[PDB]
Amino acid sequence: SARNEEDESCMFALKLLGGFAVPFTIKAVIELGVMDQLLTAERAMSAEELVAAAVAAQLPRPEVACTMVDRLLRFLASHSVVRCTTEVVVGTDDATTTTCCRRSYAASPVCKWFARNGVEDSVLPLGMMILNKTFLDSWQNITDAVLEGAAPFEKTYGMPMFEYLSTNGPLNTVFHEAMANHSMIITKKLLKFFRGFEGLDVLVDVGGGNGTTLQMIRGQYKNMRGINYDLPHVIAQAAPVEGVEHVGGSMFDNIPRGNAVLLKWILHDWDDKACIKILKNCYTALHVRGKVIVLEYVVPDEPEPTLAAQGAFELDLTMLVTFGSGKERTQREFSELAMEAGFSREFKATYIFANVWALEFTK
Amino acid sequence: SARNEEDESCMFALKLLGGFAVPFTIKAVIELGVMDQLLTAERAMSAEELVAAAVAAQLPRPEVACTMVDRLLRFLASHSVVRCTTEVVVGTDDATTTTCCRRSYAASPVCKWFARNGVEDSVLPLGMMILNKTFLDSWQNITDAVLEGAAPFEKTYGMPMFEYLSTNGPLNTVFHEAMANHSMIITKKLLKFFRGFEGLDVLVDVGGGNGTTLQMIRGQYKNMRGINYDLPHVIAQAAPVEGVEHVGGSMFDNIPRGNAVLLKWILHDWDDKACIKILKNCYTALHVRGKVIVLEYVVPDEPEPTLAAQGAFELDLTMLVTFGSGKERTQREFSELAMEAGFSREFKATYIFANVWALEFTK
Ligand SMILES: NC(=O)c1ccc[n+]([C@@H]2O[C@H](COP(=O)([O-])OP(=O)(O)OC[C@H]3O[C@@H](n4cnc5c(N)ncnc54)[C@H](O)[C@@H]3O)[C@@H](O)[C@H]2O)c1
Ligand SMILES: NC(=O)c1ccc[n+]([C@@H]2O[C@H](COP(=O)([O-])OP(=O)(O)OC[C@H]3O[C@@H](n4cnc5c(N)ncnc54)[C@H](O)[C@@H]3O)[C@@H](O)[C@H]2O)c1
Ligand SMILES: Oc1ccc(/C=C/c2cc(O)cc(O)c2)cc1
Ligand SMILES: Oc1ccc(/C=C/c2cc(O)cc(O)c2)cc1
Ligand SMILES: [Cl-]
Ligand SMILES: [Cl-]
Ligand SMILES: [Cl-]
Repeated sequence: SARNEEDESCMFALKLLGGFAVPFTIKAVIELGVMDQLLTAERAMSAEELVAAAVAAQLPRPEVACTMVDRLLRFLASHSVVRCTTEVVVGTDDATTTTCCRRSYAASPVCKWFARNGVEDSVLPLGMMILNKTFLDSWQNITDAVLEGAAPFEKTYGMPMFEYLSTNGPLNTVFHEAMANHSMIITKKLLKFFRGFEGLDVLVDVGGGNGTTLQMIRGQYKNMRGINYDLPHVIAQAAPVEGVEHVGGSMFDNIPRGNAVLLKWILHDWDDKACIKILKNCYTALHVRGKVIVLEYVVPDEPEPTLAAQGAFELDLTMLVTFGSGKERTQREFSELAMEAGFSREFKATYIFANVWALEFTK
Repeated sequence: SARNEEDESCMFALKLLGGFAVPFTIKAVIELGVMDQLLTAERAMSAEELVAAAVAAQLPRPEVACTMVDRLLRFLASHSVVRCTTEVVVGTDDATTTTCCRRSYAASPVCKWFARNGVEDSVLPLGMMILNKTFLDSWQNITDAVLEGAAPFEKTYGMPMFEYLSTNGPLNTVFHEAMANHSMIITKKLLKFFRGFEGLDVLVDVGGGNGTTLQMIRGQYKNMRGINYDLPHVIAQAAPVEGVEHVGGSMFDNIPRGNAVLLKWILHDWDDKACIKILKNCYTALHVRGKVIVLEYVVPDEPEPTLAAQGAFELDLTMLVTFGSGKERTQREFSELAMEAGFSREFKATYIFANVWALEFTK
């Protein structure tokens, strides 16, 4: 009992230190093409069967590849990421790590989110960014960054992340593909569950990229016109989109005038002082009865041990790593920034999807 | 609800991809000195108090340091690693990330396992190895290593781990300190929970280092003599230990004669053929009724979703990453190695601590 408490404590400590193993194993199973074979399978498949289906090339050590994949999948099975069944081996099977016993694996429902197909909703492009080595290396440098009051990313690479992307075309692509993926999913869910675009004549999308988000919204709200507001080098590359003015500039200088401003994953990149500048520009830009629509996660008031709360605090540490002073906020924190920027004590919150809320502040 | 099912599924997918954040956060809290302040505190302490207690040097941006630490500990609290209490701030406090509310933190029981200073009951040296950048970087190269049937470490660094350690003095130290730490903990638990040293006249300790393990065992069993059998260059550096003879040699060539041979975390580094060679050298070194004592994890016959099983399969993946063909084994697998090496069909297993079993095979 006391023996067992000591034992359980030590095992929990080791579990806490080893949490990187699941993500890194999933990454390999995806990259090998094995996850996609699980996703299109009609039945449970052995590691040998999955390797044969995923990998076109002749392998130099095919049995060793098979036994390594078996071990990767066994581990994922113990975490319920895949389903496993075990059958007795008749004869010799060198493609299982256990001579006696052959495992076959099937996808769990969660695995659809790892689809490379793209056809239904997947978060694989976002996951490619989450586990990108460039970004992961920053997490090893938190200590020194904290002692300097700096972003771990900047301590690691010597410049802010957004500048770094200008210097690294491949990472720039990873980052933009991740953002576009998350944006597509959230915009679809917004159109299903959120009613705050009703009645709007003009929506200003800050960071609107090539105008795809506005295009999708305008598709549900045919009367609405859009202002796609983004940096000049972005706006330069945007093709014409029906009903949308592409406008270049900086949101710290000015925001175009409209009936609502959309801020999707913008404010969490910035400290309070910077957020108040943005929101003051929103305030001055809006017409009366106008709204800022903020699409962000919302951290709870206290550190609750729920899946949703842990997710929000994990994004907070991602913002800490990436930006230092970027951060996730509580509902109260968002309201306080809004009030500092001049908005009224009128607050709407609508839950959208995957920890994202739509928060609305009104002039 | 199909909506809520889809939402939970997606959040779960993201949780699975992000599991590295907790280990990296724990590493930073340890490195900063904050964890050791939690361990010695008399009461809950704010991030500001903890940074003041942990960091003697003046910081360039001390308020930013404190808010970052607050965010690291808030995340850990959401994972039950520390306890958190929240009190209303009177005045203005800019060393909490939430200006309304100041959190204070206290160690949970698990935190004692992260203690510095080589203290009683810590796995910190082992943890240093677990989260070492050189060793972690191999986990990014699993896909390509599988395709070649190679160890990820060897794919990453261009040679096996044991060879590479010879060329990297800091990493060699990290490795040996980790092994020594785990050995110390397990040896103390053995002396508490394991019977099998009783009646032994001579115990051979393969990989016995400087003879510390045999020294501890002799502490309890005064009439037992020890042979410390390690690589010649390790033996060269071992100071005399009463009742222990230091002997240099390859365990692949032979093993010194004794009443028992101890193999701790040896077999799991090696494939079946290499294990059978070691155990056959053990068999020749023993007389009838001599024993091999194997200290290893034991993986279950099916991938059970337990804390214990997940820990054993995680070590299996560590072996895959480090050695490729090193692996964790089932009880059946260990029995089948012993019988191949000539041992009798006579098998004892005693659970020790932190997933380690003592398995005994008899000649
Ligand atoms: N970061 C801080 O510590 C902090 C604190 C207070 C205020 N600020 C304000 O933020 C500035 C930092 O930015 P900068 O000087 O490089 O200016 P900038 O206008 O070039 O903006 C830099 C970043 O802002 C974002 N951005 C700007 N306009 C945007 C738009 N229309 N759509 C989408 N994203 C847009 C982009 O991500 C870009 O990389 C400070 O100089 C100050 O004005 C910063
Ligand atoms: N896979 C195998 O069967 C295998 C592997 C390596 C060496 N060997 C044989 O061993 C002989 C010597 O070759 P080598 O010098 O390259 O091997 P070695 O003696 O260096 O042994 C290889 C590894 O075994 C471990 N080791 C060896 N003896 C040990 C001991 N007493 N205590 C703890 N760890 C120990 C070390 O990690 C070492 O790096 C050769 O005959 C070789 O073929 C066989
Ligand atoms: O939780 C844990 C995580 C990792 C480890 C590693 C152990 C280990 C043991 C060896 O003999 C060699 C090695 O290179 C690594 C143990 C426990
Ligand atoms: O589960 C998740 C893990 C990581 C992320 C990262 C989001 C993100 C958002 C930004 O606006 C900028 C950025 O650099 C990163 C989101 C979800
Ligand atoms: Cl092969
Ligand atoms: Cl520009
Ligand atoms: Cl400061």
